[PDB]
Amino acid sequence: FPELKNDTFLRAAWGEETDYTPVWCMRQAGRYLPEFRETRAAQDFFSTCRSPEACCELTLQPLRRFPLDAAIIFSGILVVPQALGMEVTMVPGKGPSFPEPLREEQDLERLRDPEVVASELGYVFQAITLTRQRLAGRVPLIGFAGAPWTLMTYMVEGGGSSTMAQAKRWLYQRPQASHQLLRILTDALVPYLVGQVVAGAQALQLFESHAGHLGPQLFNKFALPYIRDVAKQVKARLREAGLAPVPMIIFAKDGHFALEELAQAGYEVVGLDWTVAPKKARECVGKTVTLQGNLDPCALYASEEEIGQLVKQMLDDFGPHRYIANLGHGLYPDMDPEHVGAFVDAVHKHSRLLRQ
Amino acid sequence: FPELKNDTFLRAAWGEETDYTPVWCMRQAGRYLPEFRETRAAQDFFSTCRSPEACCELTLQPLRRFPLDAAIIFSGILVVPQALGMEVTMVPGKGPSFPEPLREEQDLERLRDPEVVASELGYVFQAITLTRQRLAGRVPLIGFAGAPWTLMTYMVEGGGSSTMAQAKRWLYQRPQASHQLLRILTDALVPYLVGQVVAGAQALQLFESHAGHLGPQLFNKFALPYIRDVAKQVKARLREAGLAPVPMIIFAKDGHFALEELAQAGYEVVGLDWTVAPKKARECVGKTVTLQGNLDPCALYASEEEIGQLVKQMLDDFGPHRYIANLGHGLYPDMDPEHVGAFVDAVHKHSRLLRQ
Ligand SMILES: Cc1c2[nH]c(c1CCC(=O)O)Cc1[nH]c(c(CCC(=O)O)c1C)Cc1[nH]c(c(CCC(=O)O)c1C)Cc1[nH]c(c(C)c1CCC(=O)O)C2
Ligand SMILES: Cc1c2[nH]c(c1CCC(=O)O)Cc1[nH]c(c(CCC(=O)O)c1C)Cc1[nH]c(c(CCC(=O)O)c1C)Cc1[nH]c(c(C)c1CCC(=O)O)C2
Repeated sequence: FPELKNDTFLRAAWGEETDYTPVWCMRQAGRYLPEFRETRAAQDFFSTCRSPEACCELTLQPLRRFPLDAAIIFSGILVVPQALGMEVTMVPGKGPSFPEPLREEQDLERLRDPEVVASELGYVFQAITLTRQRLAGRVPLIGFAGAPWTLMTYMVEGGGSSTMAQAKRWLYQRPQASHQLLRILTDALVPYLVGQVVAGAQALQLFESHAGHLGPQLFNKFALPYIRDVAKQVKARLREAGLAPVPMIIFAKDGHFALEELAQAGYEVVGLDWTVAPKKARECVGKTVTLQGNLDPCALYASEEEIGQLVKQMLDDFGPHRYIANLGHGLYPDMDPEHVGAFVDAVHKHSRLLRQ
Repeated sequence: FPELKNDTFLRAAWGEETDYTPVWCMRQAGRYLPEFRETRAAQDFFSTCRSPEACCELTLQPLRRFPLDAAIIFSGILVVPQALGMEVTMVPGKGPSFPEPLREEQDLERLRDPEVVASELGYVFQAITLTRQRLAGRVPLIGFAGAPWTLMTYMVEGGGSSTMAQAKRWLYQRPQASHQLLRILTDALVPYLVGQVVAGAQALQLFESHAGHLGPQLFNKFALPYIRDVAKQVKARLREAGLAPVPMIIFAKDGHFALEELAQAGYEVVGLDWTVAPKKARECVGKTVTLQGNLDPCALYASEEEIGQLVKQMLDDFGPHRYIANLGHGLYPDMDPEHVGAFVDAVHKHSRLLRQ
């Protein structure tokens, strides 16, 4: 692959000092860009995900507008449940759905052997290799997947939920079947994530988007072991294949209660939502791991000047070391691309001022 | 499409006698027009190129001022490298750039299959069809592209260069990879150029703008074969599609040394820069092909009276037959529209005096 030119994001992820603070935005390829809407209008979402050229194009679009310090491959988190044998539908103005969710233990019988899932996800690897080539070393390419618990929630609930009452009812009433499903997902995620790196991914982020519905006790029992296993096994397989392990990011949204554990879970970077004050986060995680985040995405509705001030304050709190700037969640569809650019520029400007 | 009303330019291109000498100007749609600046201020350059209505408007603007005998579609030469998978940026007051140029053989792997490029350039075809309809037969519409070597230079150098030292270093040190890249470009250019004619282009000009950096030996080895192949294949495909081939113009700027070869390269018209005396050019190319050119663009800084005299002398040198008037390169941004009109009127006036 082409040699990396701007590696600031990788150096930061590993905890090295850098000349400025690298920045990227979750959902940087998203509907807030008119050009994203134009490209997506041709196919449906899961069909777009299966076109390497379409994925590459959507990945590159934000970088043409903004000097972001990383690209993230365009794909879905639900590709993994899909590859395990569940049928997803994408609903107009309402979202993804599994019309036949898992609701009893016997339903696990209809899933694929997790060892074959990577083969079913060849299209993601194709998208990654293409994008890595087309980026031509400008910035690093991040691969991603959903964490085991979060994927379990979509598979059991059949979509999003305000309570995760059905998936939590599995944890309490069906602990064994829950651990079985969580192990299947882990065993599918490991080869998938390793394949992303084989294909050219230079960093990996695991999205535990539904962490917050668990308290500490359930998170430690049912989410954390599998978070840990994913990191440990992905690094093991990469080293055994003669490849370099990549920095791994764990993002547990609404996971304030788990930060101290997450810092010891074998991820280089711990991503933060906007509800955790940066200084408190730093106390929780300690002085090795890198923090990523965490501006309220809604702060981008403020004026460009206001965004600059909020960014300044955020960077003062995090300090210069062991930090990668981002939002505390993904960009929303009604956001102004010029305010995303304001965000990116302010991180670069103030992080330099903070050093010299 | 609407029937052509004024076909003087086409008759001249094919070497027929005409009542007067047709004229057009390279960059006639350009920044020297205040109205061009006004229209371009809304989008960036490559974005303007992707709007058929914007391209049509910019194409028509010069014809509203001057009775030019041809229109040339508003587009870029770098659209082809872009469609092959390279990222271009357009720099304020400095120009186009590929921040990730091709520098080793392995970099060729990140290009598209040349057979898919025409599909990526549908927006140019849309612009051409719209403009052809809107022109309503007033004058012929010229399509264009960059020649293989010239496109290679931008892809390897990453922009303009005073020496082409990097691209020439490919020719000398990487002849095979050079021929590979030049073949990719040829194979992309052929379907693109044919698509321009399908879309309504009535003539085609290939710009070998960087010919002069090569001597005769390298030009014959690396530029000429692909110039020749483009003409031969474009004409073949058009005839096989049941369409009429169009006159093709080869313009090798600073290509004095190659004129005799260019006259046998399968182009109806050989464009000339202002450094070649018209009578010497005619000796080089012989008596079949039509010559196009060649007034020093800077001559338009002279008074309207002086421009008339320089035009008279130029037309005396070329003689009435097998000639299309133009500048020896494109109009510069600080030029006076009234002096472009003086140029056009003087060609029409003196060419008529030269016949009767
Ligand atoms: C509608 C929807 C999709 N996918 C999803 C939804 C529902 C989200 C919700 O709860 O509101 C589910 C999803 N998508 C993503 C996540 C993880 C993020 C998180 O929740 O922490 C989850 C759980 C990130 C993503 N989503 C996407 C990526 C790929 C990277 C990128 O696009 O930048 C990631 C990591 C791409 C995607 N995927 C989808 C869209 C519309 C997009 C474009 C971005 C946007 O406008 O939202 C379909
Ligand atoms: C700045 C720039 C552009 N494009 C380019 C540059 C750098 C040129 C340089 O070396 O100084 C590159 C370019 N543009 C064109 C050529 C081929 C001409 C040649 O060099 O022989 C090349 C190599 C012709 C053209 N350039 C354009 C066309 C379309 C036809 C037309 O505009 O009349 C052609 C054939 C349009 C164009 N394209 C661009 C502008 C500003 C314009 C308007 C014309 C102007 O004021 O220069 C962007």
